[PDB]
Amino acid sequence: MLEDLKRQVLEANLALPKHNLVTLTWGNVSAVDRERGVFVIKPSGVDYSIMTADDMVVVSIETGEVVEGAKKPSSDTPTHRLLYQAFPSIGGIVHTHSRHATIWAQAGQSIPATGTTHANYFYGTIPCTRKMTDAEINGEYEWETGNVIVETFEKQGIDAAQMPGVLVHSHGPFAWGKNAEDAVHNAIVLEEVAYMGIFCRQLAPQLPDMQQTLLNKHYLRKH
Amino acid sequence: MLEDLKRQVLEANLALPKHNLVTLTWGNVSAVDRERGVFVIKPSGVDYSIMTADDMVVVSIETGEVVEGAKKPSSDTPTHRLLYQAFPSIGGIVHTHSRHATIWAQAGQSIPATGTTHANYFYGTIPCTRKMTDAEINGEYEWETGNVIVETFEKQGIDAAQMPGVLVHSHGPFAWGKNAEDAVHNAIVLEEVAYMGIFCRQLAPQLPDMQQTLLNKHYLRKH
Amino acid sequence: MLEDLKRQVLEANLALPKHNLVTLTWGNVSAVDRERGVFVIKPSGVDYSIMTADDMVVVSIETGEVVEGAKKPSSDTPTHRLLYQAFPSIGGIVHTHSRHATIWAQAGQSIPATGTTHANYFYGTIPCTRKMTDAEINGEYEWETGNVIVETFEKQGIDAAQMPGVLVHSHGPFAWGKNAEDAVHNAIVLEEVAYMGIFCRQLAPQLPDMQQTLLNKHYLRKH
Amino acid sequence: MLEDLKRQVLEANLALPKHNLVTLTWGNVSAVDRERGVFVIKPSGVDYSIMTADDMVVVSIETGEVVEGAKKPSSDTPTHRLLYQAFPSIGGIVHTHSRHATIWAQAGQSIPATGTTHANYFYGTIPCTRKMTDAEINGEYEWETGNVIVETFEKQGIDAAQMPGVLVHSHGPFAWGKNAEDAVHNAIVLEEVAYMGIFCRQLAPQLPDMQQTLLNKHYLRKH
Ligand SMILES: [Zn+2]
Ligand SMILES: [Zn+2]
Ligand SMILES: [Zn+2]
Ligand SMILES: [Zn+2]
Repeated sequence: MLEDLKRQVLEANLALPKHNLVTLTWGNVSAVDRERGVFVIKPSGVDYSIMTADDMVVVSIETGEVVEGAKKPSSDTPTHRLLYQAFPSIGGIVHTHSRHATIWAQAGQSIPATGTTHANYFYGTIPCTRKMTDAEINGEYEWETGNVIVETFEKQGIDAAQMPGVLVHSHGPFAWGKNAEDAVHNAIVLEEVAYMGIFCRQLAPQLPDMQQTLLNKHYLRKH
Repeated sequence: MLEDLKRQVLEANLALPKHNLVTLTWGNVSAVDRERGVFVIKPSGVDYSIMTADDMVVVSIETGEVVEGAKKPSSDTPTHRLLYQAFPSIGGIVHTHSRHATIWAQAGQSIPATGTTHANYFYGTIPCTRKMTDAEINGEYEWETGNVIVETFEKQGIDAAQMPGVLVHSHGPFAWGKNAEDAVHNAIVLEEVAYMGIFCRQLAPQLPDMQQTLLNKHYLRKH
Repeated sequence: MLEDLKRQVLEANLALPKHNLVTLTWGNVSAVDRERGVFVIKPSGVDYSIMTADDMVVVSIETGEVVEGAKKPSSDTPTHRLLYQAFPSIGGIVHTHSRHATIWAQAGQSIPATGTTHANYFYGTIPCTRKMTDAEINGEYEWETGNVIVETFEKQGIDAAQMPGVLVHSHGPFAWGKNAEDAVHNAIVLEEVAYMGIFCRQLAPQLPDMQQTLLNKHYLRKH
Repeated sequence: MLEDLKRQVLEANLALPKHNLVTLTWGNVSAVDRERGVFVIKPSGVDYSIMTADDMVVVSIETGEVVEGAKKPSSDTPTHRLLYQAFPSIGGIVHTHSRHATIWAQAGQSIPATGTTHANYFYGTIPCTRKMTDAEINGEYEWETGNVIVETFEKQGIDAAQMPGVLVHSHGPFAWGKNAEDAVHNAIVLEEVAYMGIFCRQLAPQLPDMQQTLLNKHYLRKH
């Protein structure tokens, strides 16, 4: 029904393995069409090497019901859905277990801004969520994963339009952007700064976060 | 005699270098046919770039005798054989010296479950065996390697159907699955969580294992 | 106007992703034509996969004005320009956020010469600049970035003709050479010794810099 | 004059970049023909992408004089020559600055045998030479590099036929084998165990070397 959108999502999903952000069939990308009140996401149970635009599922932003698609949508759909409702300014969402961002997630630590690379895409510390409670995990898990992300941002007063990424404790990174592609680009940068953050800490364990002035210069410049 | 099986094993063996789990000619994959009472394994002394389905050797589960094949079977055949007898629920076995899982093996340490990535494929700590005794090593080595793996699981009360992987002290990883391919996939995940485990420990040296509830959620969900 | 130069710069810019020194559209290479009093640099807002020789911008060494080009020049142009004026003996300049050199930059640490690999291309410690002041950052930023590099070399008495590289605190590496290509080669070596420096320090935290005699032997030999 | 030999050396040299053991034009492989009293080595000043069998230089084992070749031989030729004279049982020599083996070399540390991977190709600790003296470095450098390697083996009573590799302090690895190809394979394994050695030490800083029985089992088995 939104072929050009299914195209953008399809291509973004195929970009995941190309940029070495995923292995096997992990990861998923989706894009939203606000006026349509629906979002398109990667299908569940489909290899990237077989995946076609027609496999992309159409889901209702409001009810989470599949508006079009023969395939089952990604099991992470509720999280995507929740985030679209919570963050009005986002147009695309990426979820992967990219190695280095996931290392930070598993460590339960937030990625501090120590470089201009990071400053160009994330306005400050990339937050790692608190652990989910036993209740949240055994309840509507994916949806709750979304709630934990949103709570993290509200409690810490972080603007989602200025921080297109987050780490889910013991799980992995979630990133987003203006559209499917933009979302994928933010995901690849999140992985890059995660990688560099590990080793810059090793070289300088008592390294202070970058100068606020430098952070501002680079983030405010773009956007 | 089981061309379709020799095909599955051949392709799984060719997948090893493609997924960067092996170098030169290290590694080997095999698949079993219970009703036939035989398993098919990679040949010894054959480059992956030359390897053909006909090179796959057929071996007796009960006697370890080669039922069909011009080439000599992998020197690890006894280990595979032992594991098939010991673990009834397995249909394929992978052995490699994939770098990161091997780093843990050489360190003689078990890979703790610190993420959902790990939880999705291994139900808990991926065990590293104790060192083999001088007698075991100088006896029927490969077979003894199998016995050490099995003892590890029995002593620690770990169900092989829920933990498709193990690290052999000072040696390397062994993984298995429902079939040759499934076995290969578990092998690649074992390498991924081994990689991430190294660095998540570095970021958080006193990091506790993941929440049991989270572990259960992810493992019990699949399967 | 200098097609053969735009060719050299174009090809050098396309070499950046090929040598895994860049991601997305980061990085930029330029080459100068002293007699012409102009330098050619990568355009801003152009994917490497689309980039053509015609996209290369021509800029005035003296005024920084674009002498020819439909596209906007890289935002790092002022830095390049400043460096050409400051260092007469350089013919090409490379700027990237290559992961490992950037890790050192973010750590705010200089890369010590601990090997012959390093000695072959950099005559001594590869310097990391001091942090830029709030004023410098909020002023003519790129130009000031150049001034900080130059001050680093003058204060520390380092000859730019013998040290074709520098790390900008919290930012990334800048490298240069006799021409666009030579500049790119120095950039790739800077990344290699940055990578090895991290881990050689890990293996030997109290490792002294390499023998001066060895350093001299290798650097003075070439050149 | 020995086209089939120039072929083996050519192909081995082209294998260096393919196995990611080299960058730019670093590294060199050579093979010897004892009965002929000559060895063939990679030429100096030739990109791997242009390199042809005819570019391979023929050198006298006894005098180090070029018996055939339009191109200048690798600057490491004296080292190769010395090693051929010193170690009668070797038929090929590889020299690279492969990242991880070089990290150990720069750290001035020997790679301890902590795994079967290592045991399969190197019978024990892979030695790192002592630092060269100012005199050795400023004398016939490459030849002296060879003498330091040989002294290392004699002083420590290590059989070159059982240890096809060595690390030259602050420099890089040298490996050898029965022929050009065998030499290249040993070089790639040296890099693999160097990589794993770094991180296995990190996981277990007080890790003892592998069981002698295990070391013997694996090395004595092959060969
Ligand atoms: Zn996930
Ligand atoms: Zn093995
Ligand atoms: Zn930059
Ligand atoms: Zn060298």
